[PDB]
Amino acid sequence: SEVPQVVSLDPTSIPIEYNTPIHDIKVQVYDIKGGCNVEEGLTIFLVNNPGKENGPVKISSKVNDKQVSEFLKDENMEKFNVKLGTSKHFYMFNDNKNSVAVGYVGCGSVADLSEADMKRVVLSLVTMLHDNKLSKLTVVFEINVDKNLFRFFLETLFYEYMTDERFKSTDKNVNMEYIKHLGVYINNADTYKEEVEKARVYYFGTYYASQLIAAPSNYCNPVSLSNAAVELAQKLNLEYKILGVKELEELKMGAYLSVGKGSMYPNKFIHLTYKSKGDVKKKIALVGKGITFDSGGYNLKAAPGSMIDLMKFDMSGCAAVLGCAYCVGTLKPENVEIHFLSAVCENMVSKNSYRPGDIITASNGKTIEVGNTDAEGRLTLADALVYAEKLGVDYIVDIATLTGAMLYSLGTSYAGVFGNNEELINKILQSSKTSNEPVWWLPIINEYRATLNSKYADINQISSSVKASSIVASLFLKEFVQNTAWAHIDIAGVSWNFKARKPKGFGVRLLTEFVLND
Amino acid sequence: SEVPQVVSLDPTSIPIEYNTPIHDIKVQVYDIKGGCNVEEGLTIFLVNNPGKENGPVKISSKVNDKQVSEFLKDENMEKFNVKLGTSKHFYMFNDNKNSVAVGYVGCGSVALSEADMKRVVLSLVTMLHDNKLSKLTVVFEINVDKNLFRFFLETLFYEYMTDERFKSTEYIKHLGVYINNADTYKEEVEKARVYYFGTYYASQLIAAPSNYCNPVSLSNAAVELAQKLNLEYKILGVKELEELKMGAYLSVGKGSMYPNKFIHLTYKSKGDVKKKIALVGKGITFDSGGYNLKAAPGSMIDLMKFDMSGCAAVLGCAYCVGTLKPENVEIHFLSAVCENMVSKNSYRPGDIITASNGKTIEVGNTDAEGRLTLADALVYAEKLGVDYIVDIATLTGAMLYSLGTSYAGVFGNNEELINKILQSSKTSNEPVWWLPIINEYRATLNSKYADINQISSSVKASSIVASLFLKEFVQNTAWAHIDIAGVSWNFKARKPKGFGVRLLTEFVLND
Amino acid sequence: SEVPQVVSLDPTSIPIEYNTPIHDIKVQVYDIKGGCNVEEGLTIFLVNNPGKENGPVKISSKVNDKQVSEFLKDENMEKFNVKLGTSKHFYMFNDNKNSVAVGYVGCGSVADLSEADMKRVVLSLVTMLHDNKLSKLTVVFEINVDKNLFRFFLETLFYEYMTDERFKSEYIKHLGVYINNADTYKEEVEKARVYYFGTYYASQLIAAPSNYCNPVSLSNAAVELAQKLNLEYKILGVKELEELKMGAYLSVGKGSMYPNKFIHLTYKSKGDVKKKIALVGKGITFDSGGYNLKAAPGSMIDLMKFDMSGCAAVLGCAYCVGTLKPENVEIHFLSAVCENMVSKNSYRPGDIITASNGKTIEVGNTDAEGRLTLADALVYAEKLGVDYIVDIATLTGAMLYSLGTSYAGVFGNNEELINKILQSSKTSNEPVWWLPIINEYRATLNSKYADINQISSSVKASSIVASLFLKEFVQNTAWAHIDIAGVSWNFKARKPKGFGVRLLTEFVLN
Ligand SMILES: O=C(NO)[C@H](NC(=O)[C@H]1[C@H]2C[C@@H]3C[C@@H](C[C@H]1C3)C2)c1ccc(-c2cc(F)c(F)c(F)c2)cc1
Ligand SMILES: O=C(NO)[C@H](NC(=O)[C@H]1[C@H]2C[C@@H]3C[C@@H](C[C@H]1C3)C2)c1ccc(-c2cc(F)c(F)c(F)c2)cc1
Ligand SMILES: O=C(NO)[C@H](NC(=O)[C@H]1[C@H]2C[C@@H]3C[C@@H](C[C@H]1C3)C2)c1ccc(-c2cc(F)c(F)c(F)c2)cc1
Ligand SMILES: [Zn+2]
Ligand SMILES: [Zn+2]
Ligand SMILES: [Zn+2]
Repeated sequence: SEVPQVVSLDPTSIPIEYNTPIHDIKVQVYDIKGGCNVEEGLTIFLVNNPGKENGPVKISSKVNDKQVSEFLKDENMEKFNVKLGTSKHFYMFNDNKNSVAVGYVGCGSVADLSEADMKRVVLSLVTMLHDNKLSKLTVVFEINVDKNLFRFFLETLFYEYMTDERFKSTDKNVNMEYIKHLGVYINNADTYKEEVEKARVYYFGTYYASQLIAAPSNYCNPVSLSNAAVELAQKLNLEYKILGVKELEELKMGAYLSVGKGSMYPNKFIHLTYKSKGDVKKKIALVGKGITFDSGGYNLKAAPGSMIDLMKFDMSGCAAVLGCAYCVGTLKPENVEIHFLSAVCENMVSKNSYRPGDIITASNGKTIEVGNTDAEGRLTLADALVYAEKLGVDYIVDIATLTGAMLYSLGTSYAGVFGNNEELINKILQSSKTSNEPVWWLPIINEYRATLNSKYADINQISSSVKASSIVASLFLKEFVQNTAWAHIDIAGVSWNFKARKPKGFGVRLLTEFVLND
Repeated sequence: SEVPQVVSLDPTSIPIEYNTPIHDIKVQVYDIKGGCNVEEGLTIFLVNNPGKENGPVKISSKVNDKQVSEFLKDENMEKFNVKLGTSKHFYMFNDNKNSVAVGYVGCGSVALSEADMKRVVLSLVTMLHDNKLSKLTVVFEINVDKNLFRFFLETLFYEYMTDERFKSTEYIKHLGVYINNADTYKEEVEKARVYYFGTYYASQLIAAPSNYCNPVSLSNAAVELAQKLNLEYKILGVKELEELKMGAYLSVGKGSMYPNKFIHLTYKSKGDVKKKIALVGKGITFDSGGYNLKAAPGSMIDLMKFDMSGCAAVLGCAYCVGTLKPENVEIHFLSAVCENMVSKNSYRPGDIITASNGKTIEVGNTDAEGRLTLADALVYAEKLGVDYIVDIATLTGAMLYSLGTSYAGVFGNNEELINKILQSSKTSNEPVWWLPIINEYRATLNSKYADINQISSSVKASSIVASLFLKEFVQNTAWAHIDIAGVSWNFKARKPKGFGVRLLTEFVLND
Repeated sequence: SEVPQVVSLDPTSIPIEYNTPIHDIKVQVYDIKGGCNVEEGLTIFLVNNPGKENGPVKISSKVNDKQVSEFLKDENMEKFNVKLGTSKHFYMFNDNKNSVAVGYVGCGSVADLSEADMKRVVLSLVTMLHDNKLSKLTVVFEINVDKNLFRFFLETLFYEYMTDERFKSEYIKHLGVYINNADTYKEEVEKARVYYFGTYYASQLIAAPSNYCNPVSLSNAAVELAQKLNLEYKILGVKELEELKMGAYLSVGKGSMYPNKFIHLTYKSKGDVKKKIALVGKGITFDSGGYNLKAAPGSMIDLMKFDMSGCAAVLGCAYCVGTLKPENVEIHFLSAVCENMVSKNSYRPGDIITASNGKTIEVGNTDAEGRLTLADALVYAEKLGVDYIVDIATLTGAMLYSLGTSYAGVFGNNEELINKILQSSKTSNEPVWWLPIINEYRATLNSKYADINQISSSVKASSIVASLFLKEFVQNTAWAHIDIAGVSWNFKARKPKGFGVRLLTEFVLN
């Protein structure tokens, strides 16, 4: 519980925003068939033009205002085209003699927007909300989207609109006003109304994960992060337990404890639980890799391109799981019991650190020969998986920033899923589809398993010959799941949004949809 | 004050020689218009030959010994030339029928800059090595102004002196100089000897390895220097640094076994104080790189005891100024001393740390630690209420590629200050070149999360980016920044130069 | 003059656009007193807010349109801030029920913009231009600007607006500027349009890939340009170069399939010649590094079509000079053009070669080919009997570490000349900084076997060592050297800068 400091200026907790400006936006959804009122703030039309690439803008909604309708006639709109991401602002006086702002965002010629397409549309919208003080935004859907796409639109709008300023001091943004109101006009509005607060919930789970991830390693360390988890748990009425180093010792988690040996922060193992009232038909363990900083240890990340300064991101898995805990504990699904786990620690260089060559002992009794101290994540997951399976659960799913190789196999958009069970793997892919968080199935190639045979220990931690690191790491983890359906989601390549210089909070929505659809 | 040790064999202070053999040299300046008495020791003529390529050696000076006069005849010296750096030894018997020794050092054709003179002195010094002599006599047959004559002496003393503090397993006693208008030059002699020691003192600290020279022992050394000079002094410990909120500077020091010690000396003139100056020195006693470990080929980790050269320069200057006692000024000598190490307690890449002026900083690379310590030292300096702040630092390796090993670079926010630094470079004979603070690059220091980024992810002109970083930590005071990373260590001679002591003292005195 | 080909599909000329849509834009300058008219197209106000960082937009100019005035009233514009480069533009109906777009570009909180600042402002302007179909841009200056900064604005606007599409498989026709004391600025317009093209032309040669822009085709371009400007011209081939004994220059080109070509254009004033000037551009069409191959990571071998950026700057200046026709001057535009390649015929590390002035040189690294070609170009320049020799060259990577991508370095043996280059830098708004030639380093070029070393094996101040090497080939003439290795390529925008054209022209003109 008590956070150790080297000097008194050292942070003793992670600053966390719960009540964001997003939560104070009133959202009303109207059915477009009754005509739009254009009275104030900024009103934006989402417009496409099927078949005609960069075709003209034609506004098809009924607008309950003559002056605004006059302005929006197709003769006046013909000069503008629907090229995806394009936008324009208009200015005019409505019938009540009040100035209003109107505009549109282009959605292209394909009548079916992908997640990536919709993200580009939301990002254009957000540029319109920035550097303009508005009290209200109104969005008019003149494209077709299903309920899942509609929620994704909101989540993405909320997340991208919110600005993280916890660590600004003298350099706040002086003109950062937020709208207080969001209006939405859409066909068959009644069926979309329920997606609003779900979106609001999914947004905060993501944003919450994002806050933890972006929080630097001095602020976010194993004690302060496990402290953050308790506090979250206390707010959602989840059972929680935090296992300290001595409880970890009696459980014999030598693989996990070895990784943390060189840190000034004691290892902390997070265990949150949500249980439905009534009959529990499904028991699930979600495991998140929680390395608050990864220097590589004695295999120091010193090589060019190793990006040691990003390595605060190595607890993204853990963050996704705690954000999932927020969503699950908030939306309170039935017929399920979910354990939220994370073996939280820091991989450091010290006289106390574990060394390359060290043979260590996992809690299932297997000896492991460390080949590289920078493959610390799989060692922590090993003990966490053994703990997970001892809970007697139906599914074990881990999510982790595990291997750099993901950048070379799938890149920055798709996470890879590996697993020992096809039904479980298809359930993740379905959740991938409905969370709109992209995932691709990659194989566990058993032919490589023999390169993990250690001459002295039971098993090698790393291969000395296979370069398919993401696959080898999956093989190693499989060795610690005895007889349970298990899946592994590697998010090393997708966790961090390099272009925006911020986390994505990737996985929160994937994991929650997974829980809900079960 | 107490120096922590890991083993009982770890040193608890820096050995420092205050009274050097150079100090035991009696110096006499004579007018050459009165003739030379070549009787004892070794007598050397500094000869030129204006314009005439590698002209012959011509002895212009009058010599009060008939015998030597015969030897030094124009006929005898014609087979010798005046090539810059060349030398010959002469042996003879004088009018007294006593054995004497004579020779010359060639000074070339051009009637000499700093770099020229050095090669002259290194030739002289070679003659003083591997020959036991009780006195050296030097006859000028070249023309030097007063600043250049002092440079000759400073450089002679510095290169002659040999640092033996770390060895375990015959200096001359008199220096005679023959020069025209000798009376104008005499005043320069003890000024040179002071400048020599402030320089050699800076060299001692720098050359002292990091197990001898740590934040505690260096700051004890500063106190000991203050007490001997009767300077006022205050050493800030971790508790007061915490109270002063020096979060940037304390972050760098987190990983070390030696507590941070902030050095603050003050010289104040009696009478009316007209100019208040803060001199700030980078004082990293060892730079491992931290978690951005200096492990790349060419990063030269074994050199990094030198990373407190700025502090050395400032303390060296304190000796000079405390000795020469100028009027009308108050000088604050500052250095945020710490060690940058790898430890469970070290600061990490990515960390967000808060400076004493309230500014949050995203750390991009733990090896850019110099500018973090300077940030809080600069906030401190400006709070003193001064007119000028000059910092000097082994800040960026890029200096080697811009100016190389000869010229330091100065940056600043004030043209008048920069000119004064440049004018001081001229009279101190420590070359500096003015480099621009290019504001176009400032946008890359914008952090997504913190008030400011420590480093740029896209601009390769490191010296300028660092200068832009420091500028954020001076609000409304004339400031300049001397980057001595390239010029501080002499790779040829394998020793410090003590670069900047003379430069900063000339700046102080001239104001 | 005939371009050799490996296969029949290899290009044999560099495509050039001489007539550009910028040349068809009608530019009018109006005084701000009297009020602004807002009748069509896009009207942009350039606005700052002194002292108030990210402070609100305030429009002070009278606008002779009641609808647009309403839009520009204080209570509506303060919704926006003046943060440098920030923009907003809106479509509305004006008094005549005509659709006009009105907006602004934030010019920050500083009352006198720098060249980098103005560039950020223009980029924000061009974004709106590229994103709207427009017949007219009207720009209203509510910020302070001197004649040279006004011209620099137009120049940059034209350059950044222009899109180079030669290698791919609707611009405005009117530009209106409102500004106080409009009459003092009007003369800058056609000057800007000429400076723009010299820069754009230089841009075209640089961007042209090495299979397109080779020594033979680049010299052909220069002939074509000189013919269009009635400049005298002479292209030296290998036979003449051999007779002139240009051994350093020829050695660099040995490995290429393209023969060396030496460009020599000359402008002469109608009246008496009072000043003779030689401009010497480095012209390596492609630098593979030679046997010291650019294989090290970060050496950016795919960029090395830019290694003729100096020659390009020289030829753009020739366009400007031949067009504006300075008086009392004679100017020689020179470039020793070749290609540094790997082959059985290449020169080798360790080779000792003989420059045209008799100095033997020990090659230490074949990727230091630029100073080799410049040595013979400088000798050739001095044999002309000129008053100033000024060279411009992508010479040393180290410039990225000293000045970066914004400022070029200038080195020289003469302080009058350097202060002229410096002054030219100020009036052209092409930022340059004076760097020293440190003589203490000269000894590292003392070869054991040859007269001189091409490189130092010890000193790391490369841009200074190269300056020292080039100094050896200029005996008694005022000379300056502008290293543009760092500043020549706009990495952010993925295109050339045409850097140096305007700087060399201002030097020639003023
Ligand atoms: O340190 C790691 N996990 O704790 C992990 N290391 C690996 O994937 C490789 C490394 C370390 C090992 C030995 C061998 C195969 C495996 C294990 C090379 C890893 C994970 C992410 C990244 C990574 C690096 C980036 F630059 C980046 F932009 C990113 F998104 C991820 C790099 C290495
Ligand atoms: O450690 C330094 N300051 O505390 C400094 N480092 C840098 O300039 C690099 C480091 C820290 C930065 C981020 C990135 C680029 C820049 C700035 C790596 C630095 C200073 C001197 C030297 C240096 C190295 C030599 F081999 C040498 F001979 C010398 F004289 C100086 C190298 C790096
Ligand atoms: O090849 C060159 N000129 O023909 C030049 N080369 C060098 O400066 C190297 C060559 C020649 C020298 C000795 C040693 C180090 C230095 C100086 C190898 C040079 C010029 C531009 C660049 C360069 C590289 C970049 F990646 C880049 F973005 C840029 F703008 C310039 C790199 C090297
Ligand atoms: Zn790792
Ligand atoms: Zn460092
Ligand atoms: Zn080259």
